[PDB]
Amino acid sequence: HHHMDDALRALRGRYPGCEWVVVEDGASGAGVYRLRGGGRELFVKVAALGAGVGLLGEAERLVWLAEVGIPVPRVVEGGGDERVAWLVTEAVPGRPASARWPREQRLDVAVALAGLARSLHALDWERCPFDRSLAVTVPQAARAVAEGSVDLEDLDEERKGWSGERLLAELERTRPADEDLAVCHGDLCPDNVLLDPRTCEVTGLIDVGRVGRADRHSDLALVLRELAHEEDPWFGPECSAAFLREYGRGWDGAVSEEKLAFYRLLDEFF
Repeated sequence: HHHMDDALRALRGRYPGCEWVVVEDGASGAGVYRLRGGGRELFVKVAALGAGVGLLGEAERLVWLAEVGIPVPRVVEGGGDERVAWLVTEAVPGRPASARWPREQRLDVAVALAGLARSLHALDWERCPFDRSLAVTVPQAARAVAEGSVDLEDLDEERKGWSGERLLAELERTRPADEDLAVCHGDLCPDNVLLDPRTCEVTGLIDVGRVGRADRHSDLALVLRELAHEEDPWFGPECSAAFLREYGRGWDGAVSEEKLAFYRLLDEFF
Protein backbone atom coordinates (compact mmCIF):
# COMPACT_ATOMS: atom_id res chain seq x y z
CA HIS A 1 0.00 0.00 0.00
CA HIS A 2 1.09 3.55 0.61
CA HIS A 3 -0.55 5.32 3.49
CA MET A 4 1.06 2.35 5.21
CA ASP A 5 4.52 2.84 3.79
CA ASP A 6 4.22 6.52 4.79
CA ALA A 7 3.25 5.67 8.32
CA LEU A 8 6.10 3.16 8.77
CA ARG A 9 8.72 5.56 7.30
CA ALA A 10 7.50 8.52 9.37
CA LEU A 11 7.53 6.17 12.43
CA ARG A 12 11.07 5.10 11.58
CA GLY A 13 12.33 8.75 11.47
CA ARG A 14 10.74 9.48 14.86
CA TYR A 15 12.63 6.59 16.55
CA PRO A 16 16.18 6.94 15.16
CA GLY A 17 18.75 4.48 16.29
CA CYS A 18 15.99 2.04 17.18
CA GLU A 19 16.17 -1.43 15.79
CA TRP A 20 12.95 -2.95 14.46
CA VAL A 21 11.93 -6.48 15.26
CA VAL A 22 8.98 -8.05 13.53
CA VAL A 23 6.73 -9.78 16.00
CA GLU A 24 3.81 -10.27 13.59
CA ASP A 25 3.61 -9.17 9.94
CA GLY A 26 0.61 -8.75 7.53
CA ALA A 27 -0.56 -6.41 4.66
CA SER A 28 2.41 -4.20 3.50
CA GLY A 29 4.47 -3.99 6.73
CA ALA A 30 1.15 -3.98 8.61
CA GLY A 31 1.36 -5.44 12.11
CA VAL A 32 3.32 -5.47 15.33
CA TYR A 33 6.96 -4.54 16.05
CA ARG A 34 9.37 -4.35 18.97
CA LEU A 35 11.71 -1.36 18.64
CA ARG A 36 14.82 -1.41 20.71
CA GLY A 37 17.88 0.75 21.24
CA GLY A 38 19.86 1.66 24.31
CA GLY A 39 18.12 0.37 26.53
CA ARG A 40 14.54 1.56 25.87
CA GLU A 41 12.06 -0.77 24.13
CA LEU A 42 8.83 0.22 22.46
CA PHE A 43 6.00 -1.71 21.02
CA VAL A 44 4.63 -0.41 17.64
CA LYS A 45 1.36 -1.50 16.09
CA VAL A 46 0.25 -0.40 12.65
CA ALA A 47 -3.09 -1.63 11.38
CA ALA A 48 -4.63 -2.49 7.97
CA LEU A 49 -8.05 -0.64 7.57
CA GLY A 50 -10.74 -0.56 10.34
CA ALA A 51 -8.11 -2.57 12.20
CA GLY A 52 -6.98 1.07 12.30
CA VAL A 53 -10.17 2.52 13.85
CA GLY A 54 -9.41 -0.15 16.40
CA LEU A 55 -5.92 1.27 17.19
CA LEU A 56 -7.14 4.89 17.78
CA GLY A 57 -9.57 3.58 20.19
CA GLU A 58 -6.81 1.53 21.80
CA ALA A 59 -4.76 4.62 22.72
CA GLU A 60 -7.80 6.06 24.57
CA ARG A 61 -8.39 2.78 26.28
CA LEU A 62 -4.81 2.34 27.31
CA VAL A 63 -4.61 5.79 28.92
CA TRP A 64 -7.81 5.29 30.82
CA LEU A 65 -6.70 1.91 32.04
CA ALA A 66 -3.44 3.35 33.43
CA GLU A 67 -5.32 6.02 35.25
CA VAL A 68 -7.66 3.55 36.84
CA GLY A 69 -4.84 1.32 38.03
CA ILE A 70 -4.69 -1.69 35.63
CA PRO A 71 -1.13 -2.48 34.56
CA VAL A 72 -0.85 -1.40 30.92
CA PRO A 73 2.14 0.14 29.24
CA ARG A 74 2.33 3.92 28.76
CA VAL A 75 1.33 5.37 25.41
CA VAL A 76 3.88 7.34 23.28
CA GLU A 77 1.64 8.14 20.37
CA GLY A 78 -0.97 6.89 17.95
CA GLY A 79 -2.59 8.16 14.78
CA GLY A 80 -3.79 7.86 11.24
CA ASP A 81 -7.40 7.16 10.34
CA GLU A 82 -9.62 4.52 8.73
CA ARG A 83 -7.44 2.41 6.34
CA VAL A 84 -4.06 2.97 8.21
CA ALA A 85 -3.27 4.00 11.85
CA TRP A 86 -0.71 3.13 14.47
CA LEU A 87 0.11 3.10 18.10
CA VAL A 88 3.42 3.33 19.93
CA THR A 89 3.83 2.32 23.57
CA GLU A 90 6.58 1.60 25.98
CA ALA A 91 7.29 -2.09 25.74
CA VAL A 92 5.87 -4.22 28.65
CA PRO A 93 8.62 -6.23 30.31
CA GLY A 94 8.41 -9.91 31.04
CA ARG A 95 7.09 -13.01 29.37
CA PRO A 96 3.63 -13.54 27.91
CA ALA A 97 1.24 -16.10 29.47
CA SER A 98 1.39 -17.48 25.89
CA ALA A 99 5.05 -18.60 26.22
CA ARG A 100 5.95 -22.11 27.40
CA TRP A 101 6.41 -21.49 31.09
CA PRO A 102 8.39 -23.68 33.50
CA ARG A 103 5.99 -26.41 34.54
CA GLU A 104 6.25 -25.47 38.20
CA GLN A 105 5.01 -21.99 37.30
CA ARG A 106 2.03 -22.88 35.08
CA LEU A 107 -0.50 -22.88 37.95
CA ASP A 108 0.83 -19.57 39.16
CA VAL A 109 0.29 -17.98 35.66
CA ALA A 110 -3.22 -19.37 35.72
CA VAL A 111 -3.80 -17.73 39.09
CA ALA A 112 -2.21 -14.42 38.09
CA LEU A 113 -4.49 -14.45 35.03
CA ALA A 114 -7.51 -14.85 37.26
CA GLY A 115 -6.22 -12.05 39.52
CA LEU A 116 -5.94 -9.70 36.60
CA ALA A 117 -9.48 -10.72 35.48
CA ARG A 118 -10.68 -9.88 39.01
CA SER A 119 -9.05 -6.51 39.10
CA LEU A 120 -10.45 -5.57 35.70
CA HIS A 121 -13.90 -6.82 36.79
CA ALA A 122 -13.67 -4.90 40.09
CA LEU A 123 -13.78 -1.61 38.29
CA ASP A 124 -17.17 0.04 38.49
CA TRP A 125 -18.37 -0.13 34.83
CA GLU A 126 -20.31 3.08 35.28
CA ARG A 127 -16.97 4.86 35.40
CA CYS A 128 -15.87 3.24 32.17
CA PRO A 129 -16.22 5.30 29.05
CA PHE A 130 -16.09 2.43 26.63
CA ASP A 131 -18.96 0.22 25.66
CA ARG A 132 -18.42 -3.29 24.26
CA SER A 133 -21.82 -4.73 25.23
CA LEU A 134 -24.11 -6.95 23.10
CA ALA A 135 -25.77 -3.75 21.68
CA VAL A 136 -22.38 -3.09 20.05
CA THR A 137 -20.91 -6.46 19.52
CA VAL A 138 -23.86 -8.25 17.91
CA PRO A 139 -24.26 -5.65 15.17
CA GLN A 140 -20.46 -5.85 14.63
CA ALA A 141 -20.93 -9.65 14.11
CA ALA A 142 -23.68 -9.07 11.51
CA ARG A 143 -21.50 -6.47 9.66
CA ALA A 144 -18.46 -8.83 9.64
CA VAL A 145 -20.57 -11.63 8.19
CA ALA A 146 -22.04 -9.34 5.57
CA GLU A 147 -18.50 -8.11 4.85
CA GLY A 148 -17.16 -11.63 4.49
CA SER A 149 -14.55 -10.53 7.07
CA VAL A 150 -15.46 -13.61 9.14
CA ASP A 151 -12.78 -16.31 8.96
CA LEU A 152 -15.01 -19.28 8.26
CA GLU A 153 -12.07 -21.57 7.44
CA ASP A 154 -10.81 -21.41 11.13
CA LEU A 155 -13.89 -21.77 13.35
CA ASP A 156 -13.99 -24.23 16.27
CA GLU A 157 -14.62 -27.95 15.55
CA GLU A 158 -18.30 -27.84 16.43
CA ARG A 159 -18.81 -25.58 13.35
CA LYS A 160 -16.32 -26.47 10.62
CA GLY A 161 -17.94 -25.56 7.28
CA TRP A 162 -20.68 -23.23 8.71
CA SER A 163 -21.57 -20.25 6.61
CA GLY A 164 -21.20 -16.79 8.03
CA GLU A 165 -25.01 -16.50 7.79
CA ARG A 166 -25.49 -19.77 9.77
CA LEU A 167 -22.95 -18.50 12.35
CA LEU A 168 -24.89 -15.32 12.81
CA ALA A 169 -28.19 -17.34 13.04
CA GLU A 170 -26.58 -19.30 15.94
CA LEU A 171 -25.41 -16.10 17.63
CA GLU A 172 -28.85 -14.36 17.42
CA ARG A 173 -30.50 -17.59 18.60
CA THR A 174 -28.35 -18.14 21.66
CA ARG A 175 -27.83 -14.52 22.77
CA PRO A 176 -28.03 -14.31 26.55
CA ALA A 177 -31.09 -12.98 28.41
CA ASP A 178 -28.95 -10.66 30.62
CA GLU A 179 -25.43 -9.11 30.62
CA ASP A 180 -23.73 -9.27 33.99
CA LEU A 181 -21.67 -6.12 33.27
CA ALA A 182 -18.07 -5.51 34.22
CA VAL A 183 -15.16 -3.67 32.59
CA CYS A 184 -13.82 -6.27 30.17
CA HIS A 185 -10.64 -6.54 28.13
CA GLY A 186 -12.52 -8.44 25.41
CA ASP A 187 -9.65 -10.43 23.98
CA LEU A 188 -8.26 -11.84 27.23
CA CYS A 189 -6.05 -14.54 25.96
CA PRO A 190 -2.69 -15.47 27.45
CA ASP A 191 -1.12 -13.75 24.49
CA ASN A 192 -2.24 -10.35 25.72
CA VAL A 193 -0.95 -10.72 29.29
CA LEU A 194 2.67 -10.44 30.16
CA LEU A 195 4.18 -11.30 33.45
CA ASP A 196 7.40 -11.14 35.45
CA PRO A 197 9.36 -14.41 34.77
CA ARG A 198 10.33 -14.66 38.44
CA THR A 199 7.22 -13.79 40.41
CA CYS A 200 4.41 -14.29 37.84
CA GLU A 201 3.21 -10.79 38.77
CA VAL A 202 1.31 -9.44 35.84
CA THR A 203 3.45 -6.66 34.32
CA GLY A 204 1.16 -5.41 31.53
CA LEU A 205 -1.96 -6.01 29.47
CA ILE A 206 -1.77 -5.48 25.76
CA ASP A 207 -4.18 -5.37 22.80
CA VAL A 208 -6.90 -3.48 24.83
CA GLY A 209 -8.67 -2.36 21.71
CA ARG A 210 -11.94 -4.03 22.84
CA VAL A 211 -11.93 -2.79 26.38
CA GLY A 212 -15.40 -1.73 27.42
CA ARG A 213 -18.32 -2.84 29.44
CA ALA A 214 -19.63 -6.29 28.68
CA ASP A 215 -20.61 -9.48 30.45
CA ARG A 216 -17.70 -10.67 32.47
CA HIS A 217 -18.19 -14.00 30.63
CA SER A 218 -16.77 -12.27 27.58
CA ASP A 219 -13.39 -12.42 29.38
CA LEU A 220 -13.91 -15.77 31.11
CA ALA A 221 -14.83 -17.50 27.85
CA LEU A 222 -11.66 -16.66 26.05
CA VAL A 223 -9.25 -17.12 28.84
CA LEU A 224 -10.80 -20.55 29.60
CA ARG A 225 -10.83 -21.60 25.97
CA GLU A 226 -7.06 -20.94 25.92
CA LEU A 227 -6.29 -22.35 29.43
CA ALA A 228 -7.93 -25.69 28.33
CA HIS A 229 -4.89 -26.36 26.10
CA GLU A 230 -1.80 -28.23 27.33
CA GLU A 231 0.44 -27.29 24.39
CA ASP A 232 0.61 -23.79 22.83
CA PRO A 233 -0.55 -22.55 25.34
CA TRP A 234 0.86 -24.71 28.09
CA PHE A 235 -1.94 -24.89 30.54
CA GLY A 236 -4.66 -27.53 30.90
CA PRO A 237 -7.49 -28.81 33.04
CA GLU A 238 -5.77 -28.06 36.35
CA CYS A 239 -4.84 -24.54 35.40
CA SER A 240 -8.48 -23.89 34.43
CA ALA A 241 -9.61 -25.14 37.83
CA ALA A 242 -6.88 -22.93 39.40
CA PHE A 243 -8.04 -19.93 37.36
CA LEU A 244 -11.62 -20.69 38.43
CA ARG A 245 -10.81 -21.12 42.18
CA GLU A 246 -8.92 -17.79 42.18
CA TYR A 247 -11.51 -15.92 40.14
CA GLY A 248 -14.20 -17.23 42.49
CA ARG A 249 -12.60 -15.43 45.50
CA GLY A 250 -13.30 -12.72 43.84
CA TRP A 251 -16.90 -13.23 42.72
CA ASP A 252 -19.42 -15.43 44.50
CA GLY A 253 -21.32 -16.31 41.24
CA ALA A 254 -21.94 -18.61 39.31
CA VAL A 255 -19.92 -19.28 36.17
CA SER A 256 -22.38 -20.19 33.31
CA GLU A 257 -21.26 -22.71 30.72
CA GLU A 258 -23.98 -21.36 28.31
CA LYS A 259 -22.52 -17.74 28.51
CA LEU A 260 -19.06 -19.14 27.91
CA ALA A 261 -20.34 -21.00 24.89
CA PHE A 262 -21.95 -17.79 23.68
CA TYR A 263 -18.85 -15.66 24.14
CA ARG A 264 -16.67 -18.26 22.48
CA LEU A 265 -19.09 -18.13 19.50
CA LEU A 266 -19.14 -14.34 19.45
CA ASP A 267 -15.42 -14.35 19.22
CA GLU A 268 -15.41 -16.41 16.05
CA PHE A 269 -16.77 -13.30 14.31
CA PHE A 270 -13.76 -11.18 15.11
